Amino acid sequence: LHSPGKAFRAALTKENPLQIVGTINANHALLAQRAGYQAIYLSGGGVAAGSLGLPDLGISTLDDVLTDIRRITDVCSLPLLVDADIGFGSSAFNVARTVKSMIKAGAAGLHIEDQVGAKRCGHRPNKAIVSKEEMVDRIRAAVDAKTDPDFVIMARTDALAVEGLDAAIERAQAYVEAGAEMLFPEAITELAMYRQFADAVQVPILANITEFGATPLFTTDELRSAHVAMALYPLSAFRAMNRAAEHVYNVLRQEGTQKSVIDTMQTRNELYESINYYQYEEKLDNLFA
Amino acid sequence: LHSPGKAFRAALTKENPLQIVGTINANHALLAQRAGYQAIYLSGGGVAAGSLGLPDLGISTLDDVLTDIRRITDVCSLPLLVDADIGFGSSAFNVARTVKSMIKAGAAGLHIEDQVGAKRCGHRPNKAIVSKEEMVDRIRAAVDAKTDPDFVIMARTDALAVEGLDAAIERAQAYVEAGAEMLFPEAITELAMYRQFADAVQVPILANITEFGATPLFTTDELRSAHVAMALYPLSAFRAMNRAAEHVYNVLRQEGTQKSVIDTMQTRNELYESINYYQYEEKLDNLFA
Amino acid sequence: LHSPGKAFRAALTKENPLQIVGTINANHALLAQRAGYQAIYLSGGGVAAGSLGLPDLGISTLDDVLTDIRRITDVCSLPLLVDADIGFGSSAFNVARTVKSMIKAGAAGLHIEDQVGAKRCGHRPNKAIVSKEEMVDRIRAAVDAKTDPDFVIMARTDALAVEGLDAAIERAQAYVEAGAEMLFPEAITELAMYRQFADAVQVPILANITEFGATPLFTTDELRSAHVAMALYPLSAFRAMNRAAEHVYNVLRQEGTQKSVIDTMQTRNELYESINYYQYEEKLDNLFA
Amino acid sequence: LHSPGKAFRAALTKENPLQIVGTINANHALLAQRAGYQAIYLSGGGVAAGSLGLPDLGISTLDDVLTDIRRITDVCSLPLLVDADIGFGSSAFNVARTVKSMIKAGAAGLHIEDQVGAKRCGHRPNKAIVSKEEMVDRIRAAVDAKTDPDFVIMARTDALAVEGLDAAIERAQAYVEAGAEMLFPEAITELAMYRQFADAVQVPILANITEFGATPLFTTDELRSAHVAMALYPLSAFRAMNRAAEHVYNVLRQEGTQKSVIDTMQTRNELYESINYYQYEEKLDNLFA
Ligand SMILES: [Mg+2]
Ligand SMILES: [Mg+2]
Ligand SMILES: [Mg+2]
Ligand SMILES: [Mg+2]
Repeated sequence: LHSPGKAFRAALTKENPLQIVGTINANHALLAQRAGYQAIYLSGGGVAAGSLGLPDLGISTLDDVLTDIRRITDVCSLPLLVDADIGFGSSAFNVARTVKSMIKAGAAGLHIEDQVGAKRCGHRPNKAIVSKEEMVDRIRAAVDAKTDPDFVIMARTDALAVEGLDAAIERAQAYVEAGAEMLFPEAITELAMYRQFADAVQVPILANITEFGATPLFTTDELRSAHVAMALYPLSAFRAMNRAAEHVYNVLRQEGTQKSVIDTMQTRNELYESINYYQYEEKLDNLFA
Repeated sequence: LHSPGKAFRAALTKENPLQIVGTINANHALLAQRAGYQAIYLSGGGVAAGSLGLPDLGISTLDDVLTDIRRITDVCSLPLLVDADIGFGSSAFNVARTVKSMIKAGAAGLHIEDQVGAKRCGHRPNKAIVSKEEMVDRIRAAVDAKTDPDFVIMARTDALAVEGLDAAIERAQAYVEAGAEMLFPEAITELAMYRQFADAVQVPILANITEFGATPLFTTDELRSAHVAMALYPLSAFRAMNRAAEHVYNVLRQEGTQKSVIDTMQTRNELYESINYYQYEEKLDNLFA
Repeated sequence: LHSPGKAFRAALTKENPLQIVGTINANHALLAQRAGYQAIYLSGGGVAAGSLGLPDLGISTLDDVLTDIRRITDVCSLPLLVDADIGFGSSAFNVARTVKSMIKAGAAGLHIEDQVGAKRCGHRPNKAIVSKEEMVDRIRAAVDAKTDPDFVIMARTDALAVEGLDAAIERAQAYVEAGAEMLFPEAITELAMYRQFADAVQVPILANITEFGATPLFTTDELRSAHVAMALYPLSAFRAMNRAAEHVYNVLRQEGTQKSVIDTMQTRNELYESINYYQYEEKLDNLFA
Repeated sequence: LHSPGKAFRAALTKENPLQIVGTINANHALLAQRAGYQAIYLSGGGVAAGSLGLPDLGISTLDDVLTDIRRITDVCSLPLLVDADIGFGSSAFNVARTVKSMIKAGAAGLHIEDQVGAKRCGHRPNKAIVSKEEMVDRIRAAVDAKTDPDFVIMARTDALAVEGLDAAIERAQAYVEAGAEMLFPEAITELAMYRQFADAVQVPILANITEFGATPLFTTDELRSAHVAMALYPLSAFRAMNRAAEHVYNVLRQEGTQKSVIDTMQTRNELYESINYYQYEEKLDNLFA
């Protein structure tokens, strides 16, 4: 039997600074695979904004995410790392079901963060985080729920923005000691900080190189020098895809024809090639006739 | 109670040549609405190639389509026309369940075509179509299943490529006579053909202006002169979005950073604006405090 | 367009003490309809223990419940009251999505309660309830989210066991004042208490006559004398069904045949009659031939 | 990694006449497990009549079945054999997706039959079957799609009723030679017939001991003597559960109280025990405190 988790860990071994790109849907997972990537990502913010057209305010449910996990892993063999936010539910039972369901859906790993989420019905969108102790319990529940020993439980901390660097590092160490297998320090502002986390936990470090945020657009070489194990680009393709779609919609609405934007489109031939369209009639010939 | 079907019919009245753009996901449905469109489309080929990463060979299930219908209509109020292929089943019972399920999922209408399908396990893809009599039953079952009288049952015919113009028109009349409320003559090659269909059925006619196909890129004005009621652009934005995504994946892989393609990305402000991000905290302020 | 919520409200009018029976699945919803009932219920504890085989500890997700709502209402026309627990999320945004999703799924109404929930990962099950103020917001968000004005928002309070009668009544009035359309005072022990709630809120009151609990098995006549508007039997059939199933499994295991328990089984004719089997070929004859 | 298929094959080795009982939902799977069964079953007729309240006329979709597969296998470790009817779709691609999806959903095996299904929109419910050649292709597609070598592909033939015994046996041999791993001869009328199939295919034979059909209620001893490998009781518990539920609904409607039927109900304590209610707080104590 195949273990996507094993595949993720193997990818980390063969690619210093393992590049992991977010894939908004199954089609883009195939594009990323054809582009040469060894691992892909399912952004929680992407499931919300892309699949549901909703803001990343914790409105998405576990099932909205599972559906996307199944769609991508049903057709793409690359190991998929999944954004599990805070475990979809406050109970250890909720965290456990999330872990087991994502593994069953085909995911190679997931990251769970220390954010609080909504504490009250009228609680405004926020970046507040739970105590170190609460997150350790969250992590313990997630690790204990692993049905595939090679599935990866990555812990993410958003403590930098609300507690500063030293506190974030201290939390990170407690998270790893609790069982976290990899560390994801969110919104790091300086390259040297990644190195500090690396020397502090002794486990693979992921750097979220998303755009328009607090983190600079560090190159793979810069991240390698800082001992970063993974380079994540969570919504990069999604952002470009949206601009391109918007432009088509506008031109079509403005001019009553798409003539002016044909040159910006993936061709029919390219689409077929991307979805291994020909591997289908080939299988038919191999099985019959 | 709101009826998307009623809204779709209304849209036809306030827009000669009603533009209908395919929306691959909920996010794009919101982009189309922000672009001023009054009706959107869920491409069957888009669900397959985009949501599932599979070719358009009838591998998609009713449920794959239902999921996209709900995701889109749960957040976008524009009426959604859905590609229902042949009804997802060979029995009148399947056609009925498909119709009722799509209505409940939130669709404003759907089109069912006269293609035969697979039939045999090792059957090769084709353009073969069922008998006029067979399609008539297919339509009768679909119309009978409507739980919302305003939901639209559109009949699509692929008879041109396999039976010729005169044959396709004969079928059309029979289809409409059977209850088809709108007509979708596929792969028309000449503008004058549309006019012929229009004069023959007396029901709104849809023109599928998809690229890289057999149909010229007719403008809305040209279509209006041919008495076309709807201009459909099924995968236009999808094609541009894939090309843009692919570009990001390649540049990122080749240069170790996305710096070079930032200018091709939708900004954070644009993303937030497009998903009505601000309306969320505004609702919290209106409800509480 | 049909409104289940409107139908539910109508049912209350044609049945003093409106009997509402829990239906574990679609098949049982049809049995209840054939038994003459005018309203049915989807127990949250039933979804957990029956559909998921899990205890009622908040492990079930909104989607587990939505699936059962669709299955039941796609085939049974009776108005379905749904147990929505605390809204499946702590934010007003979750409450809103739950409401809108359940309406679209086909429900006629739902009840949300004032229980706190887990809050912490290692938190133990309890009967703790949020503040009166907190529940009020929960209700305001739910009512504001209604897409069908006739959909029912019922408020349930578990304040008796933890705060006493006088406290529970105070909350009730505040809840109704906040928009709660009907009231569900949980685990009432005395018939006279129901009358007190009824006289205090001026909205329909529901009595949860579930077995093996703190509430006596009050008859419909007794409840009518206490001004109870609805008599709920949440898992009654489920409990009998499990005992009967267990019997078959044991006898079959012990005797190597089911011969001995055939007389405890619904016959083939009864099954067909209950799922309107015959209506199917009758539709084929009416539509075709 | 665990393989339910391996578990099914192992169960066959340790239990001559392996008893396999149908479990309508997750809860009943746990009851069957506590009753001592080593393997369980997901009836397609049960998914239709029980989960959807629909007749077994091919209206159910693959996803309706997958949902039930996930629900049962998420909580019960017993290997689950699944009714896959004819593969949900006429294409080899449809059969393949069905196989891969069911394996991913957690199933241990499935049986696919040689029925035709609906060949026309107005095709009445029928028992017609495809040619031997067509079924062989169906089987080849299913076996080739196996992602877990231990997953079981069982072929079922309904040829007895429309072609007689000799033809059914001939088909069976062709089905096994095509790759079928186990054989399911539907509606066998005589014990000696099972022995004939057994000697003819050299692979495990399953006897569908459902009630109210053409097959006598053969005991495990009788089946053992006929060399039957598995004894299936597809809807036995379901039938009893329905009668029990119906009775509760009737008494409640007739008498306005469930007092008279309390003795027919599984108690609250028994319900908790069945769903290992206590294993939950035990896990909390083991993980925390
Ligand atoms: Mg997030
Ligand atoms: Mg199509
Ligand atoms: Mg509850
Ligand atoms: Mg069947």
